[PDB]
Amino acid sequence: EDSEVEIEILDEPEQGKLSMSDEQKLHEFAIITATDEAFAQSILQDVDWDLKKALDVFYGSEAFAEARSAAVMGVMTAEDLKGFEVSVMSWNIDGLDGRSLLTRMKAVAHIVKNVNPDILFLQEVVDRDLAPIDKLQSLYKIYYSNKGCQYYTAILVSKMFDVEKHDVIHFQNSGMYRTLQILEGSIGGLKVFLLNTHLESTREHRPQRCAQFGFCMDKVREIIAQNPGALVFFGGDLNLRDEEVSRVPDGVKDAWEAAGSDNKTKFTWDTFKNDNKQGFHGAKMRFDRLYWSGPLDKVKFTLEGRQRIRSCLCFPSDHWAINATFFA
Amino acid sequence: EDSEVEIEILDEPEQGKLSMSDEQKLHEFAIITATDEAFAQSILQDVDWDLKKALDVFYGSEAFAEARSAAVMGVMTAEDLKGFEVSVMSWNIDGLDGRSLLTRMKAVAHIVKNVNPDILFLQEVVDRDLAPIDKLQSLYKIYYSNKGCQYYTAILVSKMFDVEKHDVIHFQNSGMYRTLQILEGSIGGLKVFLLNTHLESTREHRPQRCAQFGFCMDKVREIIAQNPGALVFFGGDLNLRDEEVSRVPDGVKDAWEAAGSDNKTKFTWDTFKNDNKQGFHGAKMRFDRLYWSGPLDKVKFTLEGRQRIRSCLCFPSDHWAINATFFA
Repeated sequence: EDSEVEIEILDEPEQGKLSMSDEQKLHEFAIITATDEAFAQSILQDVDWDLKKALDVFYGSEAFAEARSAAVMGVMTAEDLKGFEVSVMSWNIDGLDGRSLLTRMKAVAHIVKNVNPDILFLQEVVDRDLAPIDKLQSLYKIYYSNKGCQYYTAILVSKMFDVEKHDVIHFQNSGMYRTLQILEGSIGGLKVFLLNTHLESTREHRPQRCAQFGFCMDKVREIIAQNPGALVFFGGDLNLRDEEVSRVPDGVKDAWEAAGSDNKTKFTWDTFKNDNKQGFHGAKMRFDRLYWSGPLDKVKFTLEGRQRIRSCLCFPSDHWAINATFFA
Repeated sequence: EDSEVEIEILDEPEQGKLSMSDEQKLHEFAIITATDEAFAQSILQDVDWDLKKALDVFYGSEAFAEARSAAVMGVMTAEDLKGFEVSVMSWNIDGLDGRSLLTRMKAVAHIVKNVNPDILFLQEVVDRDLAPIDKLQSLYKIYYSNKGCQYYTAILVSKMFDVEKHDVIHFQNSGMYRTLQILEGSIGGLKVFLLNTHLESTREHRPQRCAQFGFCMDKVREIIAQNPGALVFFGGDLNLRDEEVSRVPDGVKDAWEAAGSDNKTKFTWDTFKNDNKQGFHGAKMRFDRLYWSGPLDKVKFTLEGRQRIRSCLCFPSDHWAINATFFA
């Protein structure tokens, strides 16, 4: 009635066709799609030889975009990125500890200068005795998440890093002024996003922390979806226990894990080894972490700030710093 | 051995807990997530009360981003877009038909001026007798896909439309010079993408056409993923039979379908009604189509160019023009 009516081809066989074997199906798929039987094999051995499905998969499924491109057609760029490295360092410097704060901050600046990372995340930065950190502005552009607060986070980037924008999202479920600090910029023609945070502290605050984390991973997903080819770095002091870590988006990896999960570099807050804080029993955690996405696939991972300061016999922080170098 | 060691809370109950009923599970989920039992209900009645799963879903699943945002936090913009309308017209003007080409083109320009669309897609534009179409530059910015070819497509936009870029992708599987024409720009503060194409003609070329279509839908998916809040319009003469249409991405809708699937406006190439071409038997198809994505959810859909020209007794084209108005 209101169905479409097909054009007549006068010299065409006057009857269409209408079950099938397997090779029959491979040939059929090959003819319909104008692809080969070898490629037909692939799809046909994944949906239990459901041909009618396999067509819909080839044309409509998101997995086969590549194939479709190849069928129709026959930013960086591997060879530019080979020979490129970028280092990211993250450190909770425990500014809330007033004991030897100045000496410790000087130690921090010294260590940063020695390690010389391109990108640095700091947590627990306080206004008091901040001078030696501010002195780093000769090497870095410094961005504070929330100056005027008891404590806050910071992102320091090499001067080659062009900064497009600086955003701070205040977690409303946080009773500790915690934020997500986002720096958007670039290194040469490579777009880079930096996400620094200090998730809610202590085991009890698991519900707040786990909510913040998945929320941060949502933001990461958006950035990746909207900026293909971009380098995305997210992390800091996440205060995570291993069973708290929820599903991370595809293409996102933990730096310490991708470096080979070395036990020697696992724990970033170790009461057995760092005596800045003392309990009756030792405690140790991988609180500080770094995730990334982008066109760099290899990573080297070390800990820093592990040497006792000599003038005051303590460590720069109760945290070890994490240092990851990404390359291709 | 190399497991994390948890901090001791001295005044904490010295034994964790360890099966469950349903209300027990709702309460448990509520306490762990710091959410309510009413919300717990939702997730818990979707994974057959699989609590351990439901946690992973709440924190890690992409569906619950909203919830997570609400848990952590507590561009256009509805009220700006109410009162906003945009019209898109698509017409295969059959420039390859030399019969009364000039008179027909004048009719085309006249009809375009009468309908006055903000955006116009043209297919089968030829160099010969192009003058009255070029005259439209007083009202429109005109972009030709492939001038210097036997025939090509065009996109005409209102002068309020700011054009950021113009791309033409040549289909390599095409023996008919077919392309995907992409115009990226904006109307005020609203980003707009326009995708115009003339997919491979005739039923036989189904494999080429169906490949081109899914490929075009891949490009649409990318644009949507990378530009949230943007208006995306894709279509033209797609030469589609109904059973050829593969899965369209979420958020993409057929304009004629969203307008209510009116039989009165269904067929755009009707040999029973348009005698510019004559066969022994009539034929009719919905060859010409328009899909869209974006913050406009309502659409009105009409056909144009349905009146016989009086000086030469033919229609401007063997195609009817499609005209869709999008609003909120």
